[PDB]
Amino acid sequence: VVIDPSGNTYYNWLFCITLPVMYNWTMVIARACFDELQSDYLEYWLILDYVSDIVYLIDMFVRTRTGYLEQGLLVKEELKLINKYKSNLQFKLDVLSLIPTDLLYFKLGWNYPEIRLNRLLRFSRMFEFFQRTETRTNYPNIFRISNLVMYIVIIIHWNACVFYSISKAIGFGNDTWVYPDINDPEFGRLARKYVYSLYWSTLTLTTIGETPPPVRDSEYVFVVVDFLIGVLIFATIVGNIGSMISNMNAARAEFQARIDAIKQYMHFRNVSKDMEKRVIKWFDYLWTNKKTVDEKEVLKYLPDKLRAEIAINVHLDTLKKVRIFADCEAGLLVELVLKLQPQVYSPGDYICKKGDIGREMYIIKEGKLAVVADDGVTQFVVLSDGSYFGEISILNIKGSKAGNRRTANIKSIGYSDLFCLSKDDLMEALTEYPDAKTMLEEKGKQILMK
Amino acid sequence: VVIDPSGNTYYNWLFCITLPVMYNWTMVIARACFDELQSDYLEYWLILDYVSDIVYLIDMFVRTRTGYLEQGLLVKEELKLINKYKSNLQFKLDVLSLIPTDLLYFKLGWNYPEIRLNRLLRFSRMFEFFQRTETRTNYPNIFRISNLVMYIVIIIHWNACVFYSISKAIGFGNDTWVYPDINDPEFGRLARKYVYSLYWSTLTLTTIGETPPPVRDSEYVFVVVDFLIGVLIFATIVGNIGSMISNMNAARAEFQARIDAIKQYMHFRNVSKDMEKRVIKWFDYLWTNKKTVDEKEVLKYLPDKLRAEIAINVHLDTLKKVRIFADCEAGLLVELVLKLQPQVYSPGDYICKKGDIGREMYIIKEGKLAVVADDGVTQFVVLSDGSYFGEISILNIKGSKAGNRRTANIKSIGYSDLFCLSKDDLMEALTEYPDAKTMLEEKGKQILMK
Amino acid sequence: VVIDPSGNTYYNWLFCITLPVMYNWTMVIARACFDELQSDYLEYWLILDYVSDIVYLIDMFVRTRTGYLEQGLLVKEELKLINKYKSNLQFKLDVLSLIPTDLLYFKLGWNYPEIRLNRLLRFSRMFEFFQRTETRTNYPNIFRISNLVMYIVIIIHWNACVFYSISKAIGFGNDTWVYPDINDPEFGRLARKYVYSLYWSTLTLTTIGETPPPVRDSEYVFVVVDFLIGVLIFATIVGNIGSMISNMNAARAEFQARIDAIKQYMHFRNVSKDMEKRVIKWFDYLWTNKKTVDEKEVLKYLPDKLRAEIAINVHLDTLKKVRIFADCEAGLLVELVLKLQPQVYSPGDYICKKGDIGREMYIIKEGKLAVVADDGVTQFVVLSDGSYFGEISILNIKGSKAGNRRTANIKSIGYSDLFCLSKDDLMEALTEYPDAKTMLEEKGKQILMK
Amino acid sequence: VVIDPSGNTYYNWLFCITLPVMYNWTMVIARACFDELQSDYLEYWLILDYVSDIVYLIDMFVRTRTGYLEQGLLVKEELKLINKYKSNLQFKLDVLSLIPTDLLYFKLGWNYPEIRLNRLLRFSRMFEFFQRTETRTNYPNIFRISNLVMYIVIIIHWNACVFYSISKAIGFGNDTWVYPDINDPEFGRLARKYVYSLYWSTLTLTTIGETPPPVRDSEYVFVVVDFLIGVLIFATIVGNIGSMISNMNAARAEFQARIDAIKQYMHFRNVSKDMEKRVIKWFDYLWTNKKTVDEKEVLKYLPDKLRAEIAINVHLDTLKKVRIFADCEAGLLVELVLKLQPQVYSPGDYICKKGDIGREMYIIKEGKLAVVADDGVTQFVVLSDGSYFGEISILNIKGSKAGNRRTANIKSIGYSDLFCLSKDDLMEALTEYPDAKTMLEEKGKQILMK
Ligand SMILES: Nc1nc2c(ncn2[C@@H]2O[C@@H]3COP(=O)(O)O[C@H]3[C@H]2O)c(=O)[nH]1
Ligand SMILES: Nc1nc2c(ncn2[C@@H]2O[C@@H]3COP(=O)(O)O[C@H]3[C@H]2O)c(=O)[nH]1
Ligand SMILES: Nc1nc2c(ncn2[C@@H]2O[C@@H]3COP(=O)(O)O[C@H]3[C@H]2O)c(=O)[nH]1
Ligand SMILES: Nc1nc2c(ncn2[C@@H]2O[C@@H]3COP(=O)(O)O[C@H]3[C@H]2O)c(=O)[nH]1
Ligand SMILES: [Ca+2]
Ligand SMILES: [Ca+2]
Repeated sequence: VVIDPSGNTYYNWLFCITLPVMYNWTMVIARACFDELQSDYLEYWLILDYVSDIVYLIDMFVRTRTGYLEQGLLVKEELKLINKYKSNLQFKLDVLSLIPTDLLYFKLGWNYPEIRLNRLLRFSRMFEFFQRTETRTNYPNIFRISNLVMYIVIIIHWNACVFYSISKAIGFGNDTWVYPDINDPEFGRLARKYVYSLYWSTLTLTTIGETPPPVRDSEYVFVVVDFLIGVLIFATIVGNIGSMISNMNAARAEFQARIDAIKQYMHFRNVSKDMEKRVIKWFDYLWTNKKTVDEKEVLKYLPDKLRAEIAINVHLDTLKKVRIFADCEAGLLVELVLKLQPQVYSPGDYICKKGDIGREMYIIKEGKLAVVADDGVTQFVVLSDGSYFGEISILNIKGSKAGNRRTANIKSIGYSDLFCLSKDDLMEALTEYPDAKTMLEEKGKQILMK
Repeated sequence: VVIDPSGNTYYNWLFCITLPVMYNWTMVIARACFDELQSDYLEYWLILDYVSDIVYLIDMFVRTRTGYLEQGLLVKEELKLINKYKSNLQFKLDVLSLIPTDLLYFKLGWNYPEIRLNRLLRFSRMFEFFQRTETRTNYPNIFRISNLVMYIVIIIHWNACVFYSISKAIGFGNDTWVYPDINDPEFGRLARKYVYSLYWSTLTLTTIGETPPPVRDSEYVFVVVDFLIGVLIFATIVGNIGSMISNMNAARAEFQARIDAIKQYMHFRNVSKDMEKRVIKWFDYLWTNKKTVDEKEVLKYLPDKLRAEIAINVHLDTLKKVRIFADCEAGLLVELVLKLQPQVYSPGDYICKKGDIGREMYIIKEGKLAVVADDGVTQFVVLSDGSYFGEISILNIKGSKAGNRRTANIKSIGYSDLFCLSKDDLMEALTEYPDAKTMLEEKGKQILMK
Repeated sequence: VVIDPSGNTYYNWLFCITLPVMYNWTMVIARACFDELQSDYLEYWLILDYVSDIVYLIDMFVRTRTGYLEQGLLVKEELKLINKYKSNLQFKLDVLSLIPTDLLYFKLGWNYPEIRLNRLLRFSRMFEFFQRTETRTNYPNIFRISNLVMYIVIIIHWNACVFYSISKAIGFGNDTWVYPDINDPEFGRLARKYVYSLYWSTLTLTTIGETPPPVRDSEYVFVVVDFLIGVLIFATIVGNIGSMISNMNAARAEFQARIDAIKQYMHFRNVSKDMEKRVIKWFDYLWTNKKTVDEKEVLKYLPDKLRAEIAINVHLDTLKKVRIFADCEAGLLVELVLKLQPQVYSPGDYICKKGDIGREMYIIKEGKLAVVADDGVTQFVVLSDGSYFGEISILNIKGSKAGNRRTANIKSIGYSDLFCLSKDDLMEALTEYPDAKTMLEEKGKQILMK
Repeated sequence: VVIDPSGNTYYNWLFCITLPVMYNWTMVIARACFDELQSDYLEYWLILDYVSDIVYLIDMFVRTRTGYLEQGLLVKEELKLINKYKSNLQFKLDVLSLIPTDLLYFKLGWNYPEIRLNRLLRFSRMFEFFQRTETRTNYPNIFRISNLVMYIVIIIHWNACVFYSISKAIGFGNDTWVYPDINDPEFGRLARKYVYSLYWSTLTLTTIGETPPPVRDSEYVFVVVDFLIGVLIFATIVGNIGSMISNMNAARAEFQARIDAIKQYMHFRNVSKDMEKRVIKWFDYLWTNKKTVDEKEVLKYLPDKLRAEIAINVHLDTLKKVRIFADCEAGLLVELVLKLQPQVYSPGDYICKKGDIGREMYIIKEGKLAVVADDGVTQFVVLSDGSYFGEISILNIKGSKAGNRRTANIKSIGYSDLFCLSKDDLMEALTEYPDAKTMLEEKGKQILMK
């Protein structure tokens, strides 16, 4: 065997089947409308159509060999897959899109390729590929815009073909509206035919209108309907363009809107230009160093038993340098990684101060912190990455003259990325295995006596 | 009896009255402006107008026979309904729209059907039908787009009629702007008249402008006002189109935006392509198997005493296979169905692990789980649908060497849809009837000894 | 005083000063550009300009006599108000807009009314009136759309005047682009002048372009700049139109989106058409009876000491029929009115059932409820409006064989609007005055014995 | 060293390098396409190009001398900065944009300035400056709109240059579509050349289309592609304009939407016009006095150890007049400034009333309050700014006949801005230093006895 739709093989086949479906959606109508296209390159159209039909057949086979999830397990029983396929509307659409209507080439002649129009009924495969690509691609907005542009181009191409067909029905050159006479040297070339039809279609759907006005009632009606199709469908698609660009700007726009609200508040309250500059510097840091997004709000949509792995694969850089995690229990790190709230501190920010509520443990992910003196400048100890502080005031200790108080003040030399671990959480998670707690308050007593 | 507006009969009548109202809103102005329309098909217009008026009268009768809610009860007293009708502005509008202005046909002649313009004053019924359909239809966006297209078409039709009337007032063919001379063979046909007027209207309201420029001051003024009506009203309607397409994409766009934020985080943090593929697979599963929507956020707008029924009608498939619910008390299932949080687990995800906080009971809705050994591969027990686990570590038990600990580790073979029932909730809800609890810890002791 | 800007007198004056400001913003540029406008109606323009200037002077006086809030109190000291006025930029703008530039009529002649262009510098007053109207009017969206249309019209009018002025500078009729020769009988009329200039302006700003193309470099540059002004500013304004219509649809669109999510869930889960019809009926009820909006989310932006008055003025209809409130303490009703959560129940919905957690007291605002038998049909007692139930299981009672249990089952005959009062809240709020509690458990014992 | 990108020097250099990048992005294509531009002002183009290249070199030097943050510290080691630069793609782009392609002037002649097209590869610097300006400027929306207008102008300019180049390739005047013959006196001027090309570009990108239709297939194709570029890219940019105006209106629109929901509720519930006027007055006050924004929601994105400084720099005006803060401990004010919830009370609003739950302490930021008698009018004490009340009922006091009760009723004479400090918070924060608490209940006893 089976293909496992989640796999890469299924996605690759989705591409390989979208190619014929897109080809069919573009060219069947073109060949049906522009007769010279069908006739001049008939030897190539036959090859391409037969290859497309072969790929359609192989796609039907793949649909027979693609497993589905019952009880969460991939069904691998062949006949079960055949039944699941045939019971779905997709099998009906596939049989309809693979009906050998090409036999009508013997009746209607080689000049009627619209018999292959049923081949469009595999559009679903194409759309599936798109909805898969949009999910799996690393450039979701580039692909989304390319998809919208493809839809625009297909719509304009189809409307060009429709215009040319209507000109044919009315008669080429019978009036100033229809496509001019084919017998003209310049206006008889297939290139000119298609490109002028596309020009007309673009002017009509984009509602520019710089085309000869209608002459007949059918022409007036078609032009009204087509200008309305233009207005509505092009507003739809080119406003989807707008929404895609909006969601492209979503993060940056939200960040900038927050900054603007802050600046409005500061200018209204006449906040000192010192503090205004400090705030602007904080936000410039958040942007430049790519910290505007908070991983919590993003990863909250992941499963906890997958977001856990995510956090581990991101923070194993530091949670191996820490003494508590991955050293004593070697598994405890998972119990708290999904609750280590990542904070960022500016240069000179006092994370801790003597005589404060010690309700948070900190793990230094990045940055240089200092166990300073209360004078403000004298740096007693420099804590680099992997260090952990703020854990002594969490625990119950014998001989602690300072209970629930910070034993020292910790300031940040530079921008520090820390993991604030709350006291309640450390309490709750160390209950399972105190084999790490013993050396934890080993460190605790050792630092509390000195 | 009375009609009970909530019923299907009332909605069917809403359709049957919207038909004449729509007919009146489309055709009265057309016949008033295009005199040949009124004259040539007068025998049909008379029949249709009289049928419309009869339906208007029957709609007034229905309004007299439609109950309203006082004290939440449907008023069935006839005279009370007559008073409620006559006291509402709707009765005034109905009498105004049913005034026999057709008598003016004897004074103004058969060439003045705008006397029936008062018939438009039942627009409310039409709109009511729409606002009912949008609520009750299964295709809300299809109907909404059809409604907007109907508004566009009606506006363009009315503007075409207005253009033709203005041409008539100025005189057909008196200058290049107005509709050409009626005496022309081609430009005198009612078909050509209406269709060219519609063409002009479309070019003006869509602001394409490929029409002969005005000549007189009245023409310049009307064209300015009409181009502005075009800009404003068509932006309104065709931006409502945009918002409707947006809300069509709302679920998919939110899902894809979450996926994009996740992928941005993973690529920025250089998350391993293993875990990136796992996350993409999780999201592909959520989409393909239609799990992107969380029933909680959707059904939270339902009444609890209706959302309860909803959850029952959805989850009675599994809550009959469970041993606790619908078996001992047979009513307890409602006390917890509105708090069974549905979770989804990937293949191989450890739902439970030995030595963890047993604070959640799980009911396997769909999927195969395994009571494995801690080695990781040896599957002791396979739990299929209807099974419940994680309930032993919830309860107070005699002789439990493992208190508040998982007696075994449960992993998911495939994608498991479970119902996580919190410990606090099971505690709170079993307090009412311990007739099920006794066999609950029957199972508990039986599994805790073996 | 003083005038007290919050008062109605200040708003009326805002209108009376917006009239000259709007007049000045519309007509000064018109008279400056269309010389015939200035000249032909000079006797009227002089009167209107002098009246506008008098009103400007009276507006300056009002600004001297309008109090401001210092320490939250309206300043009534005259000289303090004069200082507050003169210290503001508004005084500078007012003196600039009232500078007697009309004296230049003696130097530049009566054909130069753009000397009155400084009169536009009172635009602020106009805008203030708008921002006041939008706040105080009952039709905020009608006024907002009218304001946007006024901006559109003013922009188009100004661009028409600019086009005519540029034609004058280049010379009327010197090329096909500029306004045609004034000496023409038809193209020399002030009506034709202004209306064709407005036509050109509309075609340019709405970017239709059906105007003679530029000839000179200045014309090309102006047309480029004006088409870009068109694109940008008209997108701005006519997209503000879109956002205004969106916020017009905001409530209805949110309601309908909730209904659509519900219907999607129900159709996906194959919810029985019984329950689907019940849900659709619930939502039809919510809409038809105007219950889609929840007063909590709306009134949460009001002050509690004003939202309290709001809730009182709305619910004094029923909280006078209740026995506890406005009867014993006569002031207790305010302590709980801001926490009476309004619920709606469908016909047949069991609000209470025997043997359930009695943690909510209910006050029947509207609707008929029944104290039924557990059989389901036998109605023991019918509770109409003003009745209160679910209070016995809240209180501590002697001789209650049923503790924390519902003494009877309450069902809703029809759609009941109730006030669910939580047990914790009744406990917390009755602590202040048990003078009502005594008769409360009077009723309690009386019903618990029978 | 180093430059410290957060500093003002780096931003100034960002401007000084954006000037050549913008110059290059505007003029290289212009000179490449309009040959007369390159030739006539070659002496000036050479100077400007060499100055631009010198500034590019100095920008490369700056990039070598700009520190980056490792461990949150600004790297000042020269060679480390050289490595960080050369290891980034920016160094590749800078070397590519500074390659001396001007040497090709000796081969291709002075008429080929597109060899300087590589100079566009420093676009990043320009964009960086923009993203810095948008952050640091006080007019974020003005700058954003200016940036979008710059993008529009650059796109139109580039498309004008492209049109002129295509006309050159096809041949000037070979058909009606291309730019006319250069040999024409009027259509040969560089001014006319560029300005008509810009006119064509504006008509095409804004999709007005009032230009001669294409003649050749290449012209038709280019016009189709360019009209589509117009539609898509101009919708993008001029809808970004819409979103920028939306976020300009965001605060005012949210405020007005809240007011509209309130007014809809009040008119639907038939709220008395007294209370409707009171609510409208409250909202008029909120707007006029600039209180629609709540500093909590804005400043919650700031760091707590920066939002603290913000609140201090804003509220030190009053927290120096208070007796508790900045007087006894002199540091306690920071422990509670981030939890002082700012409330606003209308004139006559009873903040406190005798016999109520004293769970909030109030600090009068602005406004006159009264310790009144319960009669309602007799004002015992007038509390101005700096005063604090509601603190007696917070504390545990000996001899308090009124426990957890308000000792008096406090009403607001005028609009009072207060700081509501919750009881729990005062309890929690005074635990650290009771040196202020002693005089706190000094005041407490002193007022409780009298
Ligand atoms: N007092 C003290 N604290 C230190 C030293 N080195 C690291 N620390 C950390 O500084 C922290 C300050 O807050 P805590 O008292 O909670 O915990 C303290 C220790 O974790 C040291 O040498 N002396
Ligand atoms: N230990 C054990 N647990 C089982 C077995 N079969 C099912 N389970 C479930 O596995 C669950 C693991 O978590 P709990 O200990 O809370 O509850 C356990 C039982 O509900 C079994 O055979 N042995
Ligand atoms: N048992 C009983 N309850 C009644 C009667 N009339 C009204 N009620 C209300 O029905 C309510 C059901 O819930 P509670 O027991 O909390 O409170 C009960 C009473 O408030 C009655 O006649 N008998
Ligand atoms: N009773 C009384 N209260 C006063 C007086 N002056 C100020 N107050 C304040 O009024 C407040 C009312 O609420 P509290 O009793 O909590 O605290 C009271 C005091 O803080 C006074 O003279 N008498
Ligand atoms: Ca257009
Ligand atoms: Ca046009």
